[PDB]
Amino acid sequence: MLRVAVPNKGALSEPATEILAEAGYRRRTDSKDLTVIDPVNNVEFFFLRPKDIAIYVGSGELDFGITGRDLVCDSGAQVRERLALGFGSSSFRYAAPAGRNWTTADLAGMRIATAYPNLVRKDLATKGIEATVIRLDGAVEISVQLGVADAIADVVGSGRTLSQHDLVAFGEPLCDSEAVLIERAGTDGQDQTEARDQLVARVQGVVFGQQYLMLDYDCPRSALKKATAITPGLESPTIAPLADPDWVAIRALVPRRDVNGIMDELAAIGAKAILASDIRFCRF
Amino acid sequence: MLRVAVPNKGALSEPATEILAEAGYRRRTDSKDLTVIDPVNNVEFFFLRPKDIAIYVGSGELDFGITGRDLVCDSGAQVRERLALGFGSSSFRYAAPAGRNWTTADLAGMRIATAYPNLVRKDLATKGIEATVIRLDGAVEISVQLGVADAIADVVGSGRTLSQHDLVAFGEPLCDSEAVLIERAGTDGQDQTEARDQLVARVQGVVFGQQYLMLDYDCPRSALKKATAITPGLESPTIAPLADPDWVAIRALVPRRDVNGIMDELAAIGAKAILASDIRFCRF
Amino acid sequence: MLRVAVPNKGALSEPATEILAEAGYRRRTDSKDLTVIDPVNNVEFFFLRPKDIAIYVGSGELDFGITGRDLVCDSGAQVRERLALGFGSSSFRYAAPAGRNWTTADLAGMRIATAYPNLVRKDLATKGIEATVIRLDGAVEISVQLGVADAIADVVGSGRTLSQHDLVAFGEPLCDSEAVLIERAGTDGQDQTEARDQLVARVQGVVFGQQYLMLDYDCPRSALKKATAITPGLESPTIAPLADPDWVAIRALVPRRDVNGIMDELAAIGAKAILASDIRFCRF
Amino acid sequence: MLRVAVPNKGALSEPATEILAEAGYRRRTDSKDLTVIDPVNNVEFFFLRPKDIAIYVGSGELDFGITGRDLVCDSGAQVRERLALGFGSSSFRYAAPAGRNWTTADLAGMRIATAYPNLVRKDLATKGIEATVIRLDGAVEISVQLGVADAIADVVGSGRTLSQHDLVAFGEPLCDSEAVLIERAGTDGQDQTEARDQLVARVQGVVFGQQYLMLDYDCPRSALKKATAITPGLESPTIAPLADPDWVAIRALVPRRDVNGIMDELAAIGAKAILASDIRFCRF
Amino acid sequence: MLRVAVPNKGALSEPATEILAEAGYRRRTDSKDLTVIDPVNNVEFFFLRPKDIAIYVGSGELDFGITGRDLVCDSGAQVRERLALGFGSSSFRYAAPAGRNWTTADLAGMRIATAYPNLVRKDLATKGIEATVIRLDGAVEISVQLGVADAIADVVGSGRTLSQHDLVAFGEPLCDSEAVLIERAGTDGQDQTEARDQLVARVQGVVFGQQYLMLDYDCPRSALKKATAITPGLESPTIAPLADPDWVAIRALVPRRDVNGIMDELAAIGAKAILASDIRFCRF
Amino acid sequence: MLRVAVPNKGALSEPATEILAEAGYRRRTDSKDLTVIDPVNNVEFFFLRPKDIAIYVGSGELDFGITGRDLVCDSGAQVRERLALGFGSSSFRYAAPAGRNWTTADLAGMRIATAYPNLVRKDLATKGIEATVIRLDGAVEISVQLGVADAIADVVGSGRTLSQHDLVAFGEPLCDSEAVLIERAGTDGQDQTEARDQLVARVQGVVFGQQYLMLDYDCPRSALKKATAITPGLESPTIAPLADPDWVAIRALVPRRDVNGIMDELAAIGAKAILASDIRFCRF
Ligand SMILES: N[C@@H](Cc1cccs1)C(=O)O
Ligand SMILES: N[C@@H](Cc1cccs1)C(=O)O
Ligand SMILES: N[C@@H](Cc1cccs1)C(=O)O
Ligand SMILES: N[C@@H](Cc1cccs1)C(=O)O
Ligand SMILES: N[C@@H](Cc1cccs1)C(=O)O
Ligand SMILES: N[C@@H](Cc1cccs1)C(=O)O
Repeated sequence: MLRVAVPNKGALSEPATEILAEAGYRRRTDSKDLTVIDPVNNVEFFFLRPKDIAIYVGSGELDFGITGRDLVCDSGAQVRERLALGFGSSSFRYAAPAGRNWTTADLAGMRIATAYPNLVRKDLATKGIEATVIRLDGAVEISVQLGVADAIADVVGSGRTLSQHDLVAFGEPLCDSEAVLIERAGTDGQDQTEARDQLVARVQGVVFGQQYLMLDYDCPRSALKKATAITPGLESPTIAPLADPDWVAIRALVPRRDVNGIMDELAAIGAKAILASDIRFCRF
Repeated sequence: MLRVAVPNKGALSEPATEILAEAGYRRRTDSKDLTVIDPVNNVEFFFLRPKDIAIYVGSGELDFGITGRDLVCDSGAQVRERLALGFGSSSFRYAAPAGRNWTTADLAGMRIATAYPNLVRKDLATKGIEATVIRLDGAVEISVQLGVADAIADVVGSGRTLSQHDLVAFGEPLCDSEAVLIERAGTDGQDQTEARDQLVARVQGVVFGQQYLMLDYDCPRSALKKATAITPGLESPTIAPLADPDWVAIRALVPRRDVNGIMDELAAIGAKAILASDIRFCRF
Repeated sequence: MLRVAVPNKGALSEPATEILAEAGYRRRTDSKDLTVIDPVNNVEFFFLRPKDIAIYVGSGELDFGITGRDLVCDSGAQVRERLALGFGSSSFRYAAPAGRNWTTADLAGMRIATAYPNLVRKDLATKGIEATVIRLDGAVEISVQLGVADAIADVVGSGRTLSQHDLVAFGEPLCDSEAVLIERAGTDGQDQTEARDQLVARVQGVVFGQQYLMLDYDCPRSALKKATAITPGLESPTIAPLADPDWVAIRALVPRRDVNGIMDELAAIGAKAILASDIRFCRF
Repeated sequence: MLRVAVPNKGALSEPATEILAEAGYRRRTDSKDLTVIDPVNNVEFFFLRPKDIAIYVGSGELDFGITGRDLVCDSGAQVRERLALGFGSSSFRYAAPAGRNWTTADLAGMRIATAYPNLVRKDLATKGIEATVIRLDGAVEISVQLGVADAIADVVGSGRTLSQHDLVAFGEPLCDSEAVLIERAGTDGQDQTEARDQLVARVQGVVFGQQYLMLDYDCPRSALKKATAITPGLESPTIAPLADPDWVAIRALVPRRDVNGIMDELAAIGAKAILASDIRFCRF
Repeated sequence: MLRVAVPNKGALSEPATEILAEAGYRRRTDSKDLTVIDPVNNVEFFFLRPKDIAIYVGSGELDFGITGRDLVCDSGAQVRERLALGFGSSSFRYAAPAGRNWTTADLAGMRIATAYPNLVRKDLATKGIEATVIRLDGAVEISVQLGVADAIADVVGSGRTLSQHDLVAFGEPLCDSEAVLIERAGTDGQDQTEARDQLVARVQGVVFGQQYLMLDYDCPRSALKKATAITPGLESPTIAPLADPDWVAIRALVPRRDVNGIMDELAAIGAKAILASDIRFCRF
Repeated sequence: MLRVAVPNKGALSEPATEILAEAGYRRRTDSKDLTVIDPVNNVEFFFLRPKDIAIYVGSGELDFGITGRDLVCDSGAQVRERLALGFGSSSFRYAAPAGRNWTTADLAGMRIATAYPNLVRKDLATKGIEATVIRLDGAVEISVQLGVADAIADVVGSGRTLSQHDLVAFGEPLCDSEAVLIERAGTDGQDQTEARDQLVARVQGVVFGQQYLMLDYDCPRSALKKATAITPGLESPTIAPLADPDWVAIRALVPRRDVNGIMDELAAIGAKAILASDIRFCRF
């Protein structure tokens, strides 16, 4: 029996449930209750505060959790990062009032406000800089105008929040906010390592599969050799006859980021009825 | 022209609309209005109180409805149950205050509170027990603490509601709450039996299809005979060549409940890029 | 870099975002913010008032927009209508109090209230009729009871709003409300015509694809010739062997509106496990 | 320690809590939890389904409840109606399809649908009429169009629901829906009758007080005798000097329904700065 | 029977209903339905689109309405403004991109976007300036960035919307947005002028009363002459004895804007227990 | 110009705004924006995270804030507590799994989870106990079941959260959660101490006033001496004649907690029409 922590609120909550459903796990009946038991797969899901999930995996009885990479950095927990999940990512920056030409060495001896004080203290220490790091609960950008800090450190999305408070980012970026699957650092026994590997393999099937689309298209046999070079697939394109003996249908996986270039090439050699559909799971 | 009753509220409402959409019927424009007309399919949908749907089908002009099995038991209506739909299911139990070792024969001469008094009276009568059944509108669990009843009878989900009021279930379970497609018990004419059968066949396509996934995978020709035995499909696996002449692609339906065992077997004999995707409709 | 206007509210807003996602464009992170930048595809999306989108495309810097056809008629903007999108459609009618036998020539010299005064004035002028057209902001049906107009002109959905105010429609219908992709009437340069055509082709892939389903079914080789005539596909049916040498699997696109007739024919000649699945994109 | 049932939902819920607050009882912290304990006043409040409150008072351990008069009629409970509360009132009528000249004797042998079957059966029996009364859970007006009943019986607010389904009311009105304070029919002991009377007196202070306004106005001593006859107050007007020796200020309770006529009379005899303010509690 | 138009949505809707309730009119049962009938006071209330209310009063059958002053300016309706209501007020300004030193004469021949085109055209014409005024449905501030206009004209609240789009206001302010009670310009008959005056007098009682507070305080008789000069009241302070013969209690209306200065003066001469309470109605 | 921090969310937010409105300060226009400027009173209000308000007052530029007493204890800020506000109060307890007879000395060397780690560490240190205090973001009660802690420390409301997780409180209570007005520990200048004192006096007027009701009643002159002893008021009862020379009206403040006992005594000596009304402000 495995126990998995899922964010119960915020930007990571819906895509975390979506990726667990695509891996075949029982979805949450309604947002009211806070555990979901999966008797088929032998897993229990707990819906917890996002900033706490790393502590529950690192110090508690949870085998796995989904949370942001910056929250793992800030927590001090000793856990394994098994997979980057492909959502929630955003840079983490220092920032200070615009029009002042701020640089990293200006931070020495200043007051820096953040919701991630352990992350920031470790970053400054590696760069050999000492400063006063002030813990806040959230929404730190207003703290400069209000006189609590000289500068801030926060997740920056597209700069809306920095711009709306006349702040500009500077310095090297810190630990980012991409969603990750984390695992407790342990060994336990043999009959537990197997059950753990099964979950990682299933989540990995979604993480990998979601990078591709299936192309299906009708192709003249005369353009077949060209078509095969344009869509070589993960192993090799599938080729099946049509009723019309001068034609075939071809099936091949293609990366989502390549799809529009690929289709233009196929049209130019005679391909017709080019279909593209989402992949939600693929065990390579 | 057919008339179909759909629950307008509660746990059955969204999955009932979802199953009707997957059968190809026009979905509700917005939750405000309470009828949807489908000119293409020649069907009108009425969104009604769930506890009333069995009476509208049994005594009214509706040909079909979707409702819970326990609500059909409680209604006294004479209707046909054509399909179990695969959602909404939960046990229906007697319960009484914890720590008292309650048994079914303890009910004789007691006061029993329930929102389903006809269901409970028929159940007691079959077991040869007489008691005072008190009709309540809902949320019956608090009625013991408040002195209206000695015991209750209700849908139990996972026991959250029983536990939160210090109640424990006992006795044989009663008529459960699984969602069902019900039909009016009739004959009408010939030109009406045909239109009725068409709807049942389409809903059945969803009920059956939703139990499977399509597996698509690349396989070495040397492991082909093993692969065929692992995924025999509904009739027989589809086999198509790849461009690489030492390989094929195989397509076969597999039950959702078997999928993870199946994939492990395929990987161990050489299969690569194992894809799995939802089936939403299949006419066997 | 292209700029595209999307309705931010109302009946057109969700299906407009859905069609842009199926064409492969980055979906809106949350309904709070009002621009979404797509660095991959090199497009910026602006979420604007629906009644204003035609003016932003016609007079502003936007290359494209999605809006209702009646709003383009009312705006006076000079834009190209490139695609009808297949949603949001509804008739646009004159209406007047029930039980009075109203005809178009009764409008001469009357007061007509509408939220689309330019559309109505142009319609009357073409028919050679003069009247006083009163601009209102919305919900015009109550304006007769309240004495501001003798008749109205409005989008009629199914007549709920007309019926609920005792109004009946008359006369030839006006410019309807179907959703359309509009483009700025221009030429600009060469490197801009190409980027524009790419977007139209991708949206067209969704508009075309969404009219079909993929049928997949197992078929005896003895019924193969009949099967090919029943599902001829967009080019020609795909045919692949099963493991069982007396059988094949057939794949063919079929129009959604034909699907249930088609499947009945296939069952009657021996076809088994008839699958149907949505198409979300097809470049013909 | 007293126990009081308050509707947890619907049209009676907010004004019931408002009247209990004005009587000085602790208000509900938030709509989530379902009991509120008042240690000061020694009362516990339970927030229950409105249709069940009469059964909890009549058969359970609750001393008091607030509910509709029609729900008491339908419940069959033996409880005392102590106060009419002055809100929630509406007529209860039979109704049948418009344009048919329906009368009470037309009900004999017909099918009548209602959410209050015990109320309706008792009403028919008193009039010497037999019919088939069909219990429905709610929203009964659509049941005629759908073929379950020939006529209905329901609370009619202003006829919106009857009109929107082409129904017209007929016959003598039944038990109405005015909110009432009900009490368990009992005697218990001496130390319980006292605590019960205290609550009734406090609620009665609100019910009585809310029928009046306090008038405060400056008046010339020459118009004093006229003023006293216009506002005689509950006992006699209060009269106090102003600094200016030719003037006084007068205070008197006046019924809300009389206030505007009263003020016009006072202005016409010289009164100035006529103030009116709500009364929320008055023990006569 | 009078008919009154109330905004059904937006910033004016709640304070408009609040002022009508304090004048003693029946409040809206729930936001669903769109008329409220007051049989006691013989008035019917219609809840309409705010931008349309001036047209319903000016051209329709409504006797009164509550709307913004700028909406009356933009409508072209001929109505009487009877009372300024004391809420909703905000300036109406031209604005253009920051850092450009814009002045009113820069508008000549430019494109100006606004939701109030008739208001703006009349303002420009009075100043002897010609320009192209572009009607938009709302949210006009983004129209400069998007290339539809050179400048805008809009209600400015505190400049949040101008600042968030890098716009700065210039020129003389236009017709503002303060809420007003408007009346149809007419004469009708005698028995209608009376009913109209009654409503204006009652609303005026709230508009006037809401500018004051009632002060009630205990005062030594030795400081009485000073106290009378500090709070002279609307006519003259009320003076009543306390039980203690060296003391009195004084009651006087004071303007809300003066209250804190007044109380400081009273404390310094010996006044104790200084009470202040809201006035909701006063007929002077 | 003063700056005041108000909680923007949670249980303290609405009563904090209510108490500031009753002191005469401008209320927040809508929950969207996060500052409100009061030009009349010369105060700016900032709506901030509750757990941060003590840091903004202690280290920032804010003169005042409203927050919980436990949050001041946990923050380490050096601020003055000027007033207890009379809402939000609740005990703060240690707790551990039920049925184990837990005592304070059992905490030594254990793991204790809390959202208020500084408060808990200082409490343990004063009692001479060492333990491992684990910071969590919220909802700490589940942390025992999940293996992160042996015991917890949290605000307990009525024990719902402890009971729902099978925890029981033990030991002496810690710093509680009552709402307080806090002030920055400073001196600044002379012209700033005055403006600060004015705000404290106005909030104190609400805190004091809200503990009383005004009684107004008609009394026979023969029962006057008894009446004066029953309601002596804050200074002495107000006495005014009625028109009827055998009667007077009496006005006196009485504590809310005494009111029902007082009224019973007044009725028994002949008092009639006993009115009671809320006090929202009183400067003693
Ligand atoms: N044969 C193609 C498509 C696939 C069929 C089955 C799995 S992948 C490929 O390898 O990409
Ligand atoms: N031939 C495979 C897969 C299918 C293709 C078409 C329908 S089912 C089977 O029977 O399971
Ligand atoms: N060959 C079939 C099905 C398709 C396969 C690939 C594209 S369309 C057809 O043309 O309809
Ligand atoms: N004396 C007046 C007003 C009141 C003063 C106190 C109670 S009622 C009356 O009897 O109406
Ligand atoms: N006599 C005082 C207070 C009032 C008593 C009644 C009306 S106004 C004044 O004129 O202000
Ligand atoms: N004179 C009474 C009532 C009051 C009148 C004015 C202030 S307090 C008292 O001191 O309680």
